Amino acid sequence: RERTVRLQYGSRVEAVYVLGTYLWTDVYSAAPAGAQTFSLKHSEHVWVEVVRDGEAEEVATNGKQRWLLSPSTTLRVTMSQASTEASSDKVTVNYYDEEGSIPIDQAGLFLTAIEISLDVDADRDGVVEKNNPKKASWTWGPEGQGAILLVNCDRETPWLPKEDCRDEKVYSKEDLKDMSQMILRTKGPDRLPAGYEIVLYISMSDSDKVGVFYGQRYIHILGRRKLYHVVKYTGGSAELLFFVEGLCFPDEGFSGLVSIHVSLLEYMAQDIPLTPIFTDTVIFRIAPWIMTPNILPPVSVFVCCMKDNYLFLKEVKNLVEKTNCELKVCFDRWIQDEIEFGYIEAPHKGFPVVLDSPELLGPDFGYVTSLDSFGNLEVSPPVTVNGKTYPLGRILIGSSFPLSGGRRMTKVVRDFLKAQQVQAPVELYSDWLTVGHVDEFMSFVPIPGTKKFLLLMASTSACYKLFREKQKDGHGEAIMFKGLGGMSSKRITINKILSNESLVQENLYFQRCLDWNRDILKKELGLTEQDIIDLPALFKMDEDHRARAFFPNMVNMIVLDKDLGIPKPFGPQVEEECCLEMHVRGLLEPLGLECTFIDDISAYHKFLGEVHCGTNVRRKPFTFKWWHMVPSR
Amino acid sequence: RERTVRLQYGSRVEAVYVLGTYLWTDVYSAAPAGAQTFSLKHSEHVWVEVVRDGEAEEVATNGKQRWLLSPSTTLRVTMSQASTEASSDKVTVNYYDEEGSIPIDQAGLFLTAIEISLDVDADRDGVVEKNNPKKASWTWGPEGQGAILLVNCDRETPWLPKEDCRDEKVYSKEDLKDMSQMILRTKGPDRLPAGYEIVLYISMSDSDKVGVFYGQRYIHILGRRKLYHVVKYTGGSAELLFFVEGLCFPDEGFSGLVSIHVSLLEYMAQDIPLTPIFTDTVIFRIAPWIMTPNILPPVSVFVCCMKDNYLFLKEVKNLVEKTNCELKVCFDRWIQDEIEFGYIEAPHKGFPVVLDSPELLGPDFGYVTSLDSFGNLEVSPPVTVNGKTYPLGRILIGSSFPLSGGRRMTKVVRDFLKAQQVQAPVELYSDWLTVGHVDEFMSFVPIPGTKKFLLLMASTSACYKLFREKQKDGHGEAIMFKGLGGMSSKRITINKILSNESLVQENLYFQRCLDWNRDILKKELGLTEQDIIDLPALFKMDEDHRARAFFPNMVNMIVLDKDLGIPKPFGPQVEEECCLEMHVRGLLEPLGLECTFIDDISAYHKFLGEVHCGTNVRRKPFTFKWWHMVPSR
Ligand SMILES: CNC(=O)[C@H]1CCCN1Cc1ccc2nc(-c3cccc(Oc4ccc(Cl)cc4)c3)n([C@@H](CC(=O)Nc3cc(NS(C)(=O)=O)ccc3C)c3ccccc3Br)c2c1
Ligand SMILES: CNC(=O)[C@H]1CCCN1Cc1ccc2nc(-c3cccc(Oc4ccc(Cl)cc4)c3)n([C@@H](CC(=O)Nc3cc(NS(C)(=O)=O)ccc3C)c3ccccc3Br)c2c1
Ligand SMILES: [Ca+2]
Ligand SMILES: [Ca+2]
Ligand SMILES: [Ca+2]
Ligand SMILES: [Ca+2]
Ligand SMILES: [Ca+2]
Ligand SMILES: [Ca+2]
Ligand SMILES: [Ca+2]
Ligand SMILES: [Ca+2]
Repeated sequence: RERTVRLQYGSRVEAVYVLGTYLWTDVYSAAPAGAQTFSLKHSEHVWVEVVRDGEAEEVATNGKQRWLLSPSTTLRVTMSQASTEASSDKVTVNYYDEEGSIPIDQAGLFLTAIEISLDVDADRDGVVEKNNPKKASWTWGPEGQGAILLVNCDRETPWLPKEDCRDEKVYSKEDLKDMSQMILRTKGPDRLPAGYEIVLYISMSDSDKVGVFYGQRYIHILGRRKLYHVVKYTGGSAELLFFVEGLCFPDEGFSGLVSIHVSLLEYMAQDIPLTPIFTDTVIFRIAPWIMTPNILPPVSVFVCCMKDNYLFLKEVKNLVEKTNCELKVCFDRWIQDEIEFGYIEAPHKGFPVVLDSPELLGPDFGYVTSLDSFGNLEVSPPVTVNGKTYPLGRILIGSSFPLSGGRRMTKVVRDFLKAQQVQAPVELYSDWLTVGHVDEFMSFVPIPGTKKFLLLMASTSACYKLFREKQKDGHGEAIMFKGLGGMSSKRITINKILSNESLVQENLYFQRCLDWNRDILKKELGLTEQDIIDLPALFKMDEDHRARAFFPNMVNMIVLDKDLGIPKPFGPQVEEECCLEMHVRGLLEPLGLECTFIDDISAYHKFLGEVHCGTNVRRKPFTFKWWHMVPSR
Repeated sequence: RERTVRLQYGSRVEAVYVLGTYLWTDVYSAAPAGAQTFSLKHSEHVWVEVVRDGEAEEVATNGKQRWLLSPSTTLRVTMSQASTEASSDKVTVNYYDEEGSIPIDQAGLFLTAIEISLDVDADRDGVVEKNNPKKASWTWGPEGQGAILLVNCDRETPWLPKEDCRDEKVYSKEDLKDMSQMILRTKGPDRLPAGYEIVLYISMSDSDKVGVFYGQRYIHILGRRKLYHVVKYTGGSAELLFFVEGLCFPDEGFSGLVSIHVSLLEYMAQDIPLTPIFTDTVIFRIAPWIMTPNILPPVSVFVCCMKDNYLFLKEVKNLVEKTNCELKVCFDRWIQDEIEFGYIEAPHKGFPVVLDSPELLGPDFGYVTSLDSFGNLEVSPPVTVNGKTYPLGRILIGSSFPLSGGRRMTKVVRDFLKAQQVQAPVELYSDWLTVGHVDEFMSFVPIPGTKKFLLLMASTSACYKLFREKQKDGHGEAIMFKGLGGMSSKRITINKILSNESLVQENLYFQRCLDWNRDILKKELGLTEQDIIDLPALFKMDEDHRARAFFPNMVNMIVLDKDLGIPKPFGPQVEEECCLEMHVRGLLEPLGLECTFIDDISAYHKFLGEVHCGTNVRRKPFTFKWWHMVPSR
């Protein structure tokens, strides 16, 4: 950075010189009228060149060479080390008239060199390097650089009703581990020369996105209602350590990028602005919320149910015991239908984070008309789609209107997840279902011993085929819902189901809804028919023309690596086994998937299309780092 | 695009097949219970493959081969030509039980193939090609593709008080030349089969950004308050021609990209949504506003002044006569200080466009608390800055606060121009000046016979040097403002100017303001001191501590290739010439620039820091096409 510093007619000019800049210096303007030539002297730590018409010549400390005064003959002044208390950094210019060789006048430039650098961890290795050249930009990918900030959305103090970033306070030293370090490194004399100060500042727009903290306590200096802070200079070689927290995830109208600036200001006069003679900038990107697909290793299984749902608890406990997961119980289905589990990550730092569509908030566990909802989401395993790799998978958003226009719509979740960028979301149509959730009709499971995964789809046509076979085999009087005494009076048999013509038509329409979704999934996830297994399902149309489950949706399962917790369907009994259970085992068991049917409904004596329990699984994060992605521009 | 179309248990399914898709067809679900094998027949224009476990075999029209019924044995159905009135496109599946070789049941798929394509000029050559593969995206650069839309901001009808895009009407055929063509191309039978319709739609967000128009008149079908339109199918090979207009320039919160969609819908039942069985999308980018630098050829010079400013008119007329420009006169300085001239361009189409900070609006001439203003702008010639090329130059925005934070600020012009992208704007500090305009302290001029350009900067230090020389030479009693009788009583001489110590200090501060700007210009435009010429200027500090011109700012000139219209400074007369005029000629004339001093102030008898005339120049556009740029992401 070349900076203009002119000498002043017959006078001395004092200036601070910031390392990594250099000066071009007018000597012509300060020359007395009549002067024809100049000479110069300079101290040892100042490099001076005479520059005529772009041609530079280095000049000695203590010569007596003279040059013609000309508008286009200037000086270039460079320093590489900071001034100390013992420094006499100066350039002095003598001016001569035609006749004599004694100087008629002198003009001086007295310099104090300082180093000033606002440093962040732009190379993403967890330590704050010195003046990364790329610290003022943010680039994606393995060769990308740019510092990363977490949203401080967990809670260090159960005293507080809110998450940590909701205030302008830091109570615990532990909190600083969620924050990113930013260091203002300076080198120079004991004091700044008279008339200078150093300020740190942010934009008003960024003031609800960041907080900056500096006895030995925690002072809030920038953020909500604080855009400008005067810094106290320490002389010699000094480091001022700041902690930065993110307050806000990327969203519609917020890219995730925030900036912090330092400037060295020069006082001119009262009533006149200070002159910003040097500025340095750092950029942070706020880490996105990332959802965890079913192929990632399970750590904890969270379950909600009523206290006397004993079979459910027993069978879930049992399922989880076949794994190394822990079970957490809360005493209908909010843990699944209100809430999604994901995580955030920065270099050597990260924690699980819950998104709520209006608890678990503590240390290292954070919290956060629409046609979509945070409780109506699924996420694929990593996929490659027509050459493009999606290493964190893609999110599926269940929507009442997954099209691009034709009506007024608010899609708050689509907007939020699109802003996260890294799981490039895809909308699906879920509002043909009474309950309205994508997890009632699709799931993903690993193929054990691979590598690969399957999409599981609910299928009415698979159910009809199965029931028609059983009827043909002589089992038409097989009874459904055995052991649900509240259903017994309906005496629902295969024959009764298959005779109901209206039900056939309803389920043909629902199969159209499933297949429309299937086609989007195959295109947007890069799947073939070889990647899909259809599980038998059956619905009844409600008065709003939506699909109510006729029996429990088996696709809405708990996936714990090779172990599957599948809702018990209470299907027609053939040879004293559920034909639906036997059918599903026949589909999944050959792949090495282990099926456990979990009875969530017996405690209620009947099934009316709703289940009254929920589950969610906290999983280990991807090993792939989000910042190594290159998202679409 | 693979699409799911299942056969229906023992029944016939009728479907529309859209060219560029293909079907995968379940035959297993439609099989009667007990059936073990199937065969198939198909018509000549349908390709059918049997696919087992991902392995496809092409099947004859009229064989008798049988395959085991299996969930994982399906059909793949492909067509490449549209159906006509004579077409019998069908696949029929026969099912057999173990024993007999007579079919026990049949299921049929009856197909109508159509072509449907929403086409735009994505290859940017001005003709609408057939189904450009890239039409649903927009990419920058010489190898970029994506259709371009102009803001229809000119006026075809002087009857109308507003510009054309301000309504949902098109009055003149001439208007359609400002619009982009979009063609819905179809091929198929006389009618769509029963239960289908074609719709065009946009988002609510895009409804104030676009209008779409289809007797032989102009019907508004999409745009403000119109998000959805049912299209009337014409059979055979048909083209439906639409005209699209842009309503809005890119801005804060609008990228410039808009989408239009077509879908083929299938009717299912009353009270149930239609199924979108096919969708096609096109993208437009709205062309940015581009400002014209002083190196571009002048076409028209617009001047405002009072009717009796005869010398001004005479001297401007004279200046323009040395060129081939036309002169347009309007009877203080709104043509310069309220208004900026630029242009918009699409393939084989474009016109000049004026931006107003609250007339010329007619055919092929369009119209459009803040710390910035559209009347406070300059633009560089094309520059290369640290390797990055800026082929349309960069805009300089004069600001009262050109820093990135520390206070609440609205910067409407910065936001708007940033959104245009292609002239990557740079903020300068202009509010140290009473009038507050960047054109009072900087200009750009071509070096004739090149190639190259110079930055011209106002300089107080150049003025002081000149006056001190003249005083030394014995001309201290030289009088300023000769011929301005309203100034005569002040008897302002060089000696009087140079004796005023307060004035020296004021102008030293103003030189600091100039140099701060100089340093930004050099860094952001890639300039050295070799590219800059300093013109003498002098200010007096007003009561708000701002700089009022002491004599006319010569830098604020009319640039007509090699001819410069420079404000007459009314400087001290030495040997009966203005020493300021002689000095400026000495700087510029050696470069082949021709200087004409234009007296704008004599008619007022005095100078108090304001000039009461304005000029603006409409120039030819860059030959470089904006869409060949690659802007920073
Ligand atoms: C006024 N408020 C405050 O200073 C702080 C304190 C509480 C919170 N405030 C934030 C606050 C609020 C409003 C501000 N406006 C400016 C400003 C104005 C014009 C230009 C300008 O940039 C340039 C100036 C020169 C050149 Cl060549 C190019 C650019 C900045 N600043 C300045 C600071 C400042 O000059 N203060 C000030 C002090 C005295 N008085 S004095 C000289 O005696 O100190 C009298 C007048 C003023 C305006 C600023 C901001 C961010 C980063 C660097 C700066 Br240099 C504001 C700061
Ligand atoms: C209702 N308003 C209107 O149609 C038009 C007319 C004036 C302006 N309106 C715009 C308007 C307003 C609201 C709309 N809501 C939808 C909609 C709803 C649910 C899903 C859905 O997408 C899918 C449906 C199925 C699958 Cl698998 C996957 C996705 C779309 N659409 C549909 C059209 C539609 O289905 N209309 C309709 C007609 C009857 N009645 S009927 C069947 O007798 O025609 C009864 C109910 C409805 C909802 C739409 C929009 C854009 C592009 C394609 C479509 Br397919 C609306 C259109
Ligand atoms: Ca580091
Ligand atoms: Ca906090
Ligand atoms: Ca915390
Ligand atoms: Ca923490
Ligand atoms: Ca074309
Ligand atoms: Ca119009
Ligand atoms: Ca028009
Ligand atoms: Ca026009």
